Amino acid sequence: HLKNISPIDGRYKKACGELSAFFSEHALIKHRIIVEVRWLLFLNEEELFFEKVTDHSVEVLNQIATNITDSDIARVKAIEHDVKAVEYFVKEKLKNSKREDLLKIKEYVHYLCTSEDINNVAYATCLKACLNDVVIPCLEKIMLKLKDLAVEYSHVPLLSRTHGQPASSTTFGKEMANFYARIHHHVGVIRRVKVCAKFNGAVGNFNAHKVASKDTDWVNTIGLFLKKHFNLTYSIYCTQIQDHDYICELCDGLARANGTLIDLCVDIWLYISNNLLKLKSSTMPHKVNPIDFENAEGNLHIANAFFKLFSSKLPTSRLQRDLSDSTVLRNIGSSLAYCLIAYKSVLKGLNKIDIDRRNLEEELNQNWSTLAEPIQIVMKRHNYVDAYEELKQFTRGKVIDQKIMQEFIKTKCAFLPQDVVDQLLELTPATYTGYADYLAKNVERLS
Amino acid sequence: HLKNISPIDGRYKKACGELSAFFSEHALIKHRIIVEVRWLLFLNEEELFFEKVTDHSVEVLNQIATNITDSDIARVKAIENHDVKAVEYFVKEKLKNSKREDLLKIKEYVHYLCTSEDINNVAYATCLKACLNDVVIPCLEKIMLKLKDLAVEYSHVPLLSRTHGQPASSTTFGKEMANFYARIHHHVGVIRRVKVCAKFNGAVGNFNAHKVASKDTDWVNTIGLFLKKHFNLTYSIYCTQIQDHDYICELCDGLARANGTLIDLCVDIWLYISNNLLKLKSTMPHKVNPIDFENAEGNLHIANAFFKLFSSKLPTSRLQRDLSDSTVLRNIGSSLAYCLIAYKSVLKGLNKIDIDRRNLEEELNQNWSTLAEPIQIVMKRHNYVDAYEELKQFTRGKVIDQKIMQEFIKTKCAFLPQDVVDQLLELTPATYTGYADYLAKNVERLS
Repeated sequence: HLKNISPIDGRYKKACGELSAFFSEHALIKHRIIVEVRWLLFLNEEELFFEKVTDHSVEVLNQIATNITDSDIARVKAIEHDVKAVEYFVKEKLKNSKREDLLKIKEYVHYLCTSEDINNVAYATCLKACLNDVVIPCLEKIMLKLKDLAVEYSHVPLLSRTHGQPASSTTFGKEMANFYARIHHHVGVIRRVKVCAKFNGAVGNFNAHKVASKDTDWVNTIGLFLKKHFNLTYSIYCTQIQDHDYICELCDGLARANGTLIDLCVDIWLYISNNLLKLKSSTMPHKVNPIDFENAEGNLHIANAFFKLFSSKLPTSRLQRDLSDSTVLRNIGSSLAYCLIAYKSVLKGLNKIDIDRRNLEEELNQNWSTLAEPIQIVMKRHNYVDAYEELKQFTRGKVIDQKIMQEFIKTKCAFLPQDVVDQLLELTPATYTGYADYLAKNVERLS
Repeated sequence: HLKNISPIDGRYKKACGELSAFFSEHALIKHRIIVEVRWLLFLNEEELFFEKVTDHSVEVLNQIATNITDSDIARVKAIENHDVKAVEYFVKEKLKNSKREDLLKIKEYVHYLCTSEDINNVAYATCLKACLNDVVIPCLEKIMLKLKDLAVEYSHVPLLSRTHGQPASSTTFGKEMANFYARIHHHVGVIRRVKVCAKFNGAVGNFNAHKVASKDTDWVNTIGLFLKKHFNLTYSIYCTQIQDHDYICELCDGLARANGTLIDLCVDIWLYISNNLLKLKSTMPHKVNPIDFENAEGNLHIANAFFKLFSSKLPTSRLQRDLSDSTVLRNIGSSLAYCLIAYKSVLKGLNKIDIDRRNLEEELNQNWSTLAEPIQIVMKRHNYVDAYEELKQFTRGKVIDQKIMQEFIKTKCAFLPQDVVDQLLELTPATYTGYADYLAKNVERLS
């Protein structure tokens, strides 16, 4: 463990260990056994090449796929050239059953298949289960926290910064709502991607299948196989390999989600740096650093490096295939582990956040110049011309503060109805927040 | 023009020139004028701040947007935040020069409540949407059409597959082109489903100004109406000073995956031509090079450099915004120009393609070893065990040819019913193509 080179299987092992069920040699051997068994179960239920075995013999066949133990995986690696060992393992387990039924049909293990028929279905089921069971729910945990923050702090005023400089006020809940909205959108796009598989023999064309059974409609038959036994979409058109385009789509989608989370990580770092948030060191006893957000920032960038690699190399495979796709594909697990490490750090980070009210309100009260616009807007509503230049002229050579802005209102805007004058004099930076509070508390509803 | 640094505006200007309607300073100024005019038209039809002008005054206002000439653009650049304020002055001046008391009153409402990113993001959205729908996607769809025509025309024409570059079970040229059709069809559909979004929410995304100007207006609904009615755009409610750009990233990711498929196509055709299986209609008079596919390959890689840039930098904008996004966005035009240049070269390339039948047929008849599998599958259908090892033992030390494979059939497979034996002796590499012909000609329906 301590001698492991990859931080995935080294220091971050506990944070990402649940991925081993979907992505690892163990997981891969396991799902290949399942595919070979279900292919044989399917050939039996279709009776393409033999008559159906007894109800008990199917049960014994099915059991090879359902009870997969560490010793079963150990026996496959002992035979290992990758999927041929799996083929050998299934045949052996059918031979050691001593049922004449299964000893006859043993020879139909891997019948018609290329090794990529088995692998692509195994990868597809692993990727689909991983995303739906582990990765997307983790992202959805982040959205939930962002929603709760959006509602809880919907009203809490916060000085905006554009180009780093003070601007019209917002609320902390609103700024968190914007991230909810972005991630809500990315998650929807990702779950609309259909995980696809094929099962078309050596070269994609059912060459072998046509000679073996000339009147079988193999397009409909494989469609059935993939839907019934794996709940997968069938991509009919392929070479020796599945095109991988769906993996590219998913990874593009997760990479956009990750870019939003990088934006979030940096903004929170910035709010914490500005002393507007607090978190619930070797030298300074009260120094508290946003390390969860920093650690996530780095791991999201790494995840995305893998994602950019996938969508750039996966689309190219020379002719009816080159093998370089398969070493790359072996890294989907790593890519999603970096995602998972980062997502867990964002969550740890978000759960430590509290507002610093006194600091939020002090800053707003030191930035009265952000009332420049609503004063100009009101002046223009009552037919004032060159409102900006008037404020500019009045403040020339002055350090704009509350007294200056309110003196501007009293003397330069007195032509306004006095009710309107009084409304402007009631305005403060903290109180000029538009529909920020409305928009933050309704983010889920307004999706 | 010959002094231009970018090949976009230099050597490839004729190939990509129709993009300047959508992407150029001229196009940008033009669309900004349109946004400002329509905002003022919308304010008038809602009567938020003034009572409706005469039917002819609206006509005169709308005409500023409809008749945009080079001299109008010249006038804006002469006036040239500093960018959109010139546009704002341009529209005001045109309303002043109308001498209509109606428009002299309402001209002060030009750009009322707007930030410059309200204007720009709508202008960008309308330009991007129109460009994709009118120029870029139809160019991609032209490539699809040609691939479909190639798939049908050559559906039957046998071609030796290569896996790891080595001979494999036969396919057809039409089938190999159909795989590409299917992939591109898919990419185009994904790209057309991306919704082009815009916002119009003032300084900081929260309608701060709007709320003080008209306290009982629901600005969310109002802007939804504005954007749908005047531009037919989706409204992304949640923003800062900037629109988040997430839809741009989706589009570019979508175009990048299409481009990767085309790179794969470009390389495969280069390889088929290299192998003398296709022909194209300074020293070597009969040397003919696949330059169209080569040129496209390079320009697709460049297009993807920009797209990877967009999807990685556009997601980050510090706090309520940093300005780095705006220089980057100025390059969408360039990115789409490199796309268009490459798509036109792929089209030029595909229209020169013809098969070399004699070469296709001779290669297949030099590769009888690819009949290994159908022989083995027929043996195993009739209960043969270790079919592979039997063929391997028979061919040990021999250079496999037609005589060898057919001698294997005659003497080693004679236990099969004689009808099956003669079916095997009827097989040739060119006639072991599976459902390639049927899959190729039916690609439009099946994919």
